[PDB]
Amino acid sequence: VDAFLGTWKLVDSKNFDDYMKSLGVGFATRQVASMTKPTTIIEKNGDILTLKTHSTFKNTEISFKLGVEFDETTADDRKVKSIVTLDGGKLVHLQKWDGQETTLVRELIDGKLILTLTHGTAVCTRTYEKE
Ligand SMILES: CCCCCCCCCCCCCCCC(=O)O
Repeated sequence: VDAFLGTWKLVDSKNFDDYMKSLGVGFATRQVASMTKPTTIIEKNGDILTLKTHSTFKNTEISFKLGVEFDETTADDRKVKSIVTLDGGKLVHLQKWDGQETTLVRELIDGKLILTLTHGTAVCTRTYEKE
């Protein structure tokens, strides 16, 4: 988990609009989230991980323990049952609600942080640079 720690900034985004759309977000919000480049901060204290997402539009913060289910309310205002795990070197975040699911996967690939969001048939890829 240690190489994930620190400050990272958004450098490239692909297919965010289809993802948002598949989840049910409105056009007006979509406009706004597409011009925005967030800051992500990953910290640790013992066995508790903290995840901050900062932007000029919306801000979020969660704290958890790997492999333990927790309640979360997302940036688009969903209320879900979540669990985060380490699988083959990757940081896998599973969210469940109303009988449906979405995955958020983080990978370190040649100096960089790569995030891939999957919902239904839609798949989005986002890359971050270490600040
Ligand atoms: C998440 C950045 C703030 C903008 C929110 C736009 C509304 C869509 C919500 C999608 C939920 C997760 C998106 C995470 C984006 C990211 O971390 O790169």
